[PDB]
Amino acid sequence: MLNQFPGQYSNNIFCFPPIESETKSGKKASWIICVQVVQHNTIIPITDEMFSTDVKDAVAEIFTKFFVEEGAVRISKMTRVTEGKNLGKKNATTVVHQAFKDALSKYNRHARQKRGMIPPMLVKYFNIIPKTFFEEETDPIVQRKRNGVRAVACQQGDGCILLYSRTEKEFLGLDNIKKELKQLYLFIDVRVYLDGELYLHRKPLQWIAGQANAKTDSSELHFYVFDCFWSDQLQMPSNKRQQLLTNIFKQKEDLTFIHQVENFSVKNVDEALRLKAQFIKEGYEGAIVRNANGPYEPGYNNYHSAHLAKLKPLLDAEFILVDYTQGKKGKDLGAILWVCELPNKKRFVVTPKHLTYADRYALFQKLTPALFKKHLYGKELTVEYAELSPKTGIPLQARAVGF
DNA sequence: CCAGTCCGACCCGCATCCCGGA
DNA sequence: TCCGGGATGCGT
DNA sequence: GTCGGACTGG
Repeated sequence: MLNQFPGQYSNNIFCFPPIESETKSGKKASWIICVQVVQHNTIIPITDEMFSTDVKDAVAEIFTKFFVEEGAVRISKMTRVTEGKNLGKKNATTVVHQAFKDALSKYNRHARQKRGMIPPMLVKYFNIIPKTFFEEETDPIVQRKRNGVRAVACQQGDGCILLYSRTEKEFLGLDNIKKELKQLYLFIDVRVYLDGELYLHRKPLQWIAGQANAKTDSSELHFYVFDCFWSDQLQMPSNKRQQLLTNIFKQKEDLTFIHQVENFSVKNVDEALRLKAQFIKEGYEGAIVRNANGPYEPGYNNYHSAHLAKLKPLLDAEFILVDYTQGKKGKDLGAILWVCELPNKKRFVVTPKHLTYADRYALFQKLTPALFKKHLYGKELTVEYAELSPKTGIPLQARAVGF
C-alpha cells in the first residue's frame, strides 16, 4: 500500500516529502524524490497488485527534483528500473516494490545529511598550495595525512560520548576509544568537538574501514585528533584552534587510544613538500596544509574548504583494455565504461576522465561486441589511482585519462 | 565552466544478512 | 549444517 | 574517494 511510505500521491505520481536544506549563501533548498510507472509512454496509476505481481512491459521510473528558494528547478534523468531483484526466491521483489524500496533508501540517507552532529571540514585543493596560504601574518601548519576513517567526537547533555563519521553516521563499535573520550571529557572542555581520524599504523585503509564499520568491538583502532572546534565559534581561525587543542592535550598526554597529531609550521612550498616526501617515507599517505586564518567550515552539502590543501602522490600505470560496459541508472544509462584486466585475468571497471557524456553515449550506441574486439581489445589504458589494492592488485580510486 | 557551489552517478572493499545448493 | 552469491549500506 | 554537469553570484 502507498500510504505506508511518507509522502502524497497525485496524478499517478508518488512524491516523498520534501527534505529542507540550507545552502552556503543562507537560502533554503528543497529536495523531492518521486516514483512513477510508465507503460507505452503513459503514466499508469499505481495499484496494490503491482507490489505482488509484475505488470509486463511496465517500467518504474525514479526521478528527483532540487530547487533553491525562488531559484530554478533541477530535475535529474529518470532512473529506469525494469526488473525486480532476487527474482527466483522468496525475498523476490517486483518492479514497483523495488523502486519504492530504492527510493525510500535514497530518502532516508538524504535526510540524515541535512539539519548535535556537525559535518567535518573537507579539503578542496589537491597537490597545490594557494599563495594566499603564505601571505598571512602567521605561518601555515602542515600535518601528517593518515589513510584511515574520518571521525568527529563530542559530548551530549546526557554525558554519553558521541562519535560520528564524515556522512554524520554514529559509529556503533570502537568502545575502546569511547572510554578514553569519556575519561578525557572529565578534565577538558565540555562543549568542544574533537575532529580526527581512526587509524592504526601499518594497516591498510580497507582493514581500517572494515573494523570501523563492524558492530564487533575488536577495539584495535586509535583516534588521531588533528583539529577541534566549538559550535558557537566556528569562525575561530585555524591557528587558535591548534593552540587550544594543544592546551587540551597538555592536560593528559598519556591516553592510550587518543593522540594529537604533530603540527609543522612552514614558510614556503618546499618546506611543505620536503615534509610531504618525509611523511611518505615514514609510511603515511601524505601531508595536509592548513591556512593560518582559516575558520572551521563544516561539510554541509559536501562542501570543501579552500583553507586546506592535500599533498598526495598521484600514481599512474598502464592497463590492458579487454571489455566495455555501461552505467545502470539515471544519466549513466547508455554511458560507456571501460573494463581492464590484470596479470591474473581479473577485471575491473574504469570511468573515462576526459569525455563528455555525449561522447560516452555515442561511443556505447555505436559499439558492438564485434567492433570492440576488432579495434580496441588489447589496447593500453593509462590509469591514475591513489593506491593499488593490497589483496587483488586493483587500482583504487581509479580513472582513465586516455590511451 | 569565470569560479563557487551543488547534485548525481560511479569505481572497489568490507560487514551483514538473506537466501539456496550443496 | 556449510558455503557461495545477491543485496545493501557503510567507508576512501 | 572519483568526475561531469549545471545553477549561482559565495
